[PDB]
Amino acid sequence: SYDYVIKEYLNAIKKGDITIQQCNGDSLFHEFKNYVNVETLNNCKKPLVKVKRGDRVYYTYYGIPIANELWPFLNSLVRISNNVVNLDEREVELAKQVRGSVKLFVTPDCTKCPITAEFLYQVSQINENVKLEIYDATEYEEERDKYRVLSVPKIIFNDKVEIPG
Repeated sequence: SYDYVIKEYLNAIKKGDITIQQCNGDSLFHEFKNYVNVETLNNCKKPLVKVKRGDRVYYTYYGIPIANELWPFLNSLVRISNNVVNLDEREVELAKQVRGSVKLFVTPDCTKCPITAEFLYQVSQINENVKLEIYDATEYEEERDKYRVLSVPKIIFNDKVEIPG
């Protein structure tokens, strides 16, 4: 069960103002409500969760961040709520240069996906000019195919599908 880990990560950050907007993942997020503000959106055909602090949207995860995506997801909540980033100074400077849409496709059965999500969650913290969206490719199959995604993790920048040659 996820109750203990959710408490261990979120009980402290209770003093912050992290806000999660979600839909179709009620049974998971009902527990988060014990620690952070949770808004449940209406009329969703597929699940999603948006992470905000005030009016700022840090990212939207299309699917439900469970299995190996839960740890990075909880970590991002704590980092955002405490306004801390762990990327080194060079990565930070470099990350601040990016602009526009950044879409990361993942699936649960994916070893390198959590590593990439964690890295991008931190980039979304450092750079408000980036619009980060994460997609569970098994759930959002149309999006996966639109961007010609086969293996994951796969990052798409500025909605551009890069095709060799």
